[PDB]
Amino acid sequence: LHKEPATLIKAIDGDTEKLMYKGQPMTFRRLLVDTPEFNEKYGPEASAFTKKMVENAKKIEVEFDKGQRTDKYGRGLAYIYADGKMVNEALVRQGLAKVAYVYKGNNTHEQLLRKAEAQAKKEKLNIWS
Ligand SMILES: Cc1cn([C@H]2C[C@H](OP(=O)(O)O)[C@@H](COP(=O)(O)O)O2)c(=O)[nH]c1=O
Ligand SMILES: [Ca+2]
Repeated sequence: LHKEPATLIKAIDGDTEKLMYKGQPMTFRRLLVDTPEFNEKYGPEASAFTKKMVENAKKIEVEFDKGQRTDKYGRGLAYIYADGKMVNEALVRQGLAKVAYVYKGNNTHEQLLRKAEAQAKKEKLNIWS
Protein backbone atom coordinates (compact mmCIF):
# COMPACT_ATOMS: atom_id res chain seq x y z
CA LEU A 1 0.00 0.00 0.00
CA HIS A 2 1.15 3.60 -0.62
CA LYS A 3 0.49 6.90 1.14
CA GLU A 4 -0.69 9.76 -1.07
CA PRO A 5 -1.05 13.46 -0.22
CA ALA A 6 -4.26 15.15 0.64
CA THR A 7 -5.26 18.37 2.42
CA LEU A 8 -7.97 18.78 5.01
CA ILE A 9 -11.00 20.62 3.74
CA LYS A 10 -13.24 19.99 6.76
CA ALA A 11 -13.50 17.58 9.64
CA ILE A 12 -16.92 15.99 9.55
CA ASP A 13 -17.31 13.26 12.19
CA GLY A 14 -15.53 10.28 13.69
CA ASP A 15 -15.81 8.26 10.46
CA THR A 16 -15.35 10.90 7.75
CA GLU A 17 -13.58 14.02 6.61
CA LYS A 18 -13.74 16.21 3.53
CA LEU A 19 -10.28 16.08 1.96
CA MET A 20 -8.73 17.47 -1.23
CA TYR A 21 -7.30 14.52 -3.13
CA LYS A 22 -5.59 14.98 -6.53
CA GLY A 23 -6.98 18.54 -6.39
CA GLN A 24 -10.64 17.44 -6.06
CA PRO A 25 -12.85 17.63 -2.93
CA MET A 26 -14.04 14.23 -1.65
CA THR A 27 -15.60 12.76 1.47
CA PHE A 28 -13.36 10.02 2.82
CA ARG A 29 -14.78 7.22 4.97
CA ARG A 30 -12.22 5.49 7.20
CA LEU A 31 -11.64 1.82 6.36
CA LEU A 32 -12.29 -0.94 8.94
CA VAL A 33 -13.87 1.20 11.65
CA ASP A 34 -17.21 2.31 13.02
CA THR A 35 -17.54 5.28 15.38
CA PRO A 36 -20.83 5.98 17.28
CA GLU A 37 -23.18 8.51 15.67
CA PHE A 38 -23.13 12.02 17.23
CA ASN A 39 -26.35 11.36 19.20
CA GLU A 40 -25.00 8.10 20.60
CA LYS A 41 -22.67 7.62 23.54
CA TYR A 42 -19.04 8.55 22.77
CA GLY A 43 -20.24 9.85 19.35
CA PRO A 44 -19.30 13.49 20.16
CA GLU A 45 -15.99 12.35 21.69
CA ALA A 46 -15.09 10.30 18.56
CA SER A 47 -15.79 13.35 16.35
CA ALA A 48 -13.75 15.61 18.65
CA PHE A 49 -10.84 13.13 18.64
CA THR A 50 -10.64 12.90 14.84
CA LYS A 51 -11.20 16.65 14.45
CA LYS A 52 -8.23 17.51 16.65
CA MET A 53 -6.06 14.86 15.07
CA VAL A 54 -6.63 16.01 11.48
CA GLU A 55 -6.83 19.79 12.16
CA ASN A 56 -3.54 19.76 14.12
CA ALA A 57 -1.69 17.65 11.52
CA LYS A 58 0.87 19.41 9.34
CA LYS A 59 0.54 16.57 6.81
CA ILE A 60 -2.52 14.49 5.88
CA GLU A 61 -2.12 11.33 3.78
CA VAL A 62 -4.59 8.84 2.36
CA GLU A 63 -3.79 5.18 1.78
CA PHE A 64 -6.12 3.11 -0.38
CA ASP A 65 -6.27 -0.64 0.05
CA LYS A 66 -6.24 -3.22 -2.75
CA GLY A 67 -10.02 -3.26 -3.34
CA GLN A 68 -12.80 -0.71 -3.81
CA ARG A 69 -11.53 2.89 -3.49
CA THR A 70 -15.04 4.41 -3.37
CA ASP A 71 -18.23 3.18 -1.67
CA LYS A 72 -21.78 3.23 -3.03
CA TYR A 73 -22.20 6.82 -1.72
CA GLY A 74 -19.11 8.07 -3.65
CA ARG A 75 -17.02 8.31 -0.49
CA GLY A 76 -13.31 7.43 -0.77
CA LEU A 77 -12.37 4.40 1.34
CA ALA A 78 -8.93 4.78 2.87
CA TYR A 79 -6.63 4.69 5.82
CA ILE A 80 -6.09 8.30 6.89
CA TYR A 81 -2.78 9.43 8.40
CA ALA A 82 -2.05 12.58 10.36
CA ASP A 83 1.66 13.32 10.60
CA GLY A 84 2.32 9.61 9.96
CA LYS A 85 -0.16 8.33 12.60
CA MET A 86 -3.19 6.39 11.29
CA VAL A 87 -6.41 7.98 12.53
CA ASN A 88 -8.28 4.70 11.94
CA GLU A 89 -5.96 2.88 14.36
CA ALA A 90 -5.84 5.67 16.91
CA LEU A 91 -9.66 5.74 17.17
CA VAL A 92 -9.83 1.99 17.87
CA ARG A 93 -6.89 2.13 20.35
CA GLN A 94 -8.77 4.79 22.38
CA GLY A 95 -12.04 2.78 22.37
CA LEU A 96 -13.76 5.44 20.28
CA ALA A 97 -14.41 3.05 17.34
CA LYS A 98 -15.01 -0.65 16.81
CA VAL A 99 -13.37 -2.70 14.08
CA ALA A 100 -16.16 -3.06 11.52
CA TYR A 101 -16.97 -3.32 7.80
CA VAL A 102 -14.19 -5.78 7.13
CA TYR A 103 -14.55 -6.82 3.51
CA LYS A 104 -12.12 -9.13 1.66
CA GLY A 105 -9.55 -7.29 -0.45
CA ASN A 106 -9.91 -4.11 1.62
CA ASN A 107 -8.55 -5.49 4.90
CA THR A 108 -4.75 -5.02 4.82
CA HIS A 109 -4.73 -3.38 8.28
CA GLU A 110 -7.36 -5.63 9.90
CA GLN A 111 -5.05 -7.43 12.34
CA LEU A 112 -3.32 -4.19 13.38
CA LEU A 113 -6.72 -2.65 14.21
CA ARG A 114 -7.97 -5.78 16.04
CA LYS A 115 -4.84 -5.71 18.25
CA ALA A 116 -5.59 -2.07 19.03
CA GLU A 117 -9.21 -2.98 19.82
CA ALA A 118 -8.13 -5.81 22.12
CA GLN A 119 -5.93 -3.35 24.04
CA ALA A 120 -8.70 -0.71 24.34
CA LYS A 121 -11.06 -3.46 25.56
CA LYS A 122 -8.51 -4.76 28.08
CA GLU A 123 -8.12 -1.21 29.36
CA LYS A 124 -11.93 -0.76 29.48
CA LEU A 125 -11.53 2.48 27.42
CA ASN A 126 -14.59 4.60 26.47
CA ILE A 127 -16.96 2.30 24.50
CA TRP A 128 -15.47 -0.65 26.40
CA SER A 129 -15.97 0.91 29.86
C1 LIG B 1 -16.57 1.48 5.91
C2 LIG B 1 -17.37 1.05 4.70
C3 LIG B 1 -18.67 1.35 4.56
N1 LIG B 1 -19.41 1.04 3.45
C4 LIG B 1 -20.85 1.25 3.42
C5 LIG B 1 -21.53 0.05 4.05
C6 LIG B 1 -22.71 0.64 4.77
O1 LIG B 1 -23.84 0.61 3.87
P1 LIG B 1 -25.29 1.07 4.44
O2 LIG B 1 -25.33 2.61 4.41
O3 LIG B 1 -26.24 0.51 3.45
O4 LIG B 1 -25.55 0.58 5.85
C7 LIG B 1 -22.26 2.07 5.10
C8 LIG B 1 -21.76 2.32 6.50
O5 LIG B 1 -21.17 3.65 6.53
P2 LIG B 1 -21.43 4.59 7.80
O6 LIG B 1 -20.97 3.76 8.99
O7 LIG B 1 -20.63 5.85 7.50
O8 LIG B 1 -22.86 4.86 7.77
O9 LIG B 1 -21.21 2.39 4.19
C9 LIG B 1 -18.87 0.28 2.43
O10 LIG B 1 -19.53 -0.10 1.49
N2 LIG B 1 -17.52 0.00 2.56
C10 LIG B 1 -16.71 0.32 3.63
O11 LIG B 1 -15.53 -0.06 3.62
CA1 LIG C 1 -20.59 5.49 11.82
